Amino acid sequence: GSSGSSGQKVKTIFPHTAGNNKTLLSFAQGDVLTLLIPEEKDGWLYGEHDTTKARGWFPSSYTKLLSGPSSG
Repeated sequence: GSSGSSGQKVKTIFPHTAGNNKTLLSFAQGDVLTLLIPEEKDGWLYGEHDTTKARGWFPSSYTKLLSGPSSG
C-alpha cells in the first residue's frame, strides 16, 4: 500500500547486470527497484529488486524516480 513517504521507487532507463558480483544488482531496463536508504553511496543508490528479492547497488544515474505511488 502507501504509508507516507519512504523507500521511494526508481525505474531503470538502462540495463546493468552484475555478473557473479554480489555487490551489483542485476536487472533489465524498466524494472522497478524499491529504495531502502534515503542517502546515496556517492552517486550509487540502494534498493530491493522486485524479482530476485535481493538488494544490490546501482548508479542513481542508471535509475530514475518513478512518477506517482502504486497502492494496491
